[PDB]
Amino acid sequence: TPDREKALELAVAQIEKSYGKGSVMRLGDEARQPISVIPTGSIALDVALGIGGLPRGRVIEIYGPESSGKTTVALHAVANAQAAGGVAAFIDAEHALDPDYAKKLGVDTDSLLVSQPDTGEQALEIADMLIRSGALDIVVIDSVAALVPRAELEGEHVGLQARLMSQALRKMTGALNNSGTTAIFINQLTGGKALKFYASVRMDVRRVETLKDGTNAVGNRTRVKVVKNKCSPPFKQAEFDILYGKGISREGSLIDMGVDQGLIRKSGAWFTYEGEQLGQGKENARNFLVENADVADEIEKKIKEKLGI
Repeated sequence: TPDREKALELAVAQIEKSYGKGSVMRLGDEARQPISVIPTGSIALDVALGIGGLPRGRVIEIYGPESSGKTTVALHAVANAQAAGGVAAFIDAEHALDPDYAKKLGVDTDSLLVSQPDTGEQALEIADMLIRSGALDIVVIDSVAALVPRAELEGEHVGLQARLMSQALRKMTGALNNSGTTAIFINQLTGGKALKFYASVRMDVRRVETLKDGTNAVGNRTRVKVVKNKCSPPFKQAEFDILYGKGISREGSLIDMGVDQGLIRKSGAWFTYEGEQLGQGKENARNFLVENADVADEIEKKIKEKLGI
């Protein structure tokens, strides 16, 4: 205990010095809070990430099944970066983006830079040129699986796409650090053998259950596990709602995280906050908070205050 803690503090410090902050952590540690982060669209996921959003100047990976919600998470990251006066790019080898959807989340599609590259090499090269500029706050790559190598597209051995990512990330990681630009790589469940080690954050995104709006499907309850996190204790998880053509119910995560923290009391079906009532049932409480932005923002302030940030 007494002479033990000294040697361990020493061991942690030289590790932290030799390989960087976050190279070792106790899981119960408080997160080291940066100046700015890119919020994810859900306070719950912002909390699970420790630092209140995605880190800047880092490689992020977001993976999961088709239509699992990972792209949605990415688009919110894009919206928030923009909302803070940032510029966004979207490298697209998938050709699946829906801008109407993007718009409804908050994305400023008109000023969103987009590139539909001919090859994997070109995709990553273009992304690099954008990053070296210094003008970018965020760049999304959709997707890892779709980054097909020139040689393969030209019909010419196997394992080359992996070699491609490894090379690309080596160069790119130093650029992102200098820039303060975050790179989100979307990935399916595939060339990310390199991405797994370069990424400062990895998120596993999945559908838990289909949200009911009477008889029709209004959305999906989404679950994200932060399986890797160099910026705060890893393995934390969060749930939030993604609603059809609307996105992540910000207000849903406020309530959920509200009752979690005891800032929102729950006497029966009635959600209460600070003496007043928000609504009977989740949807009324949710609806109340979109109609009343002021209180929703007040609840959001209180959660951030009561936690790291």
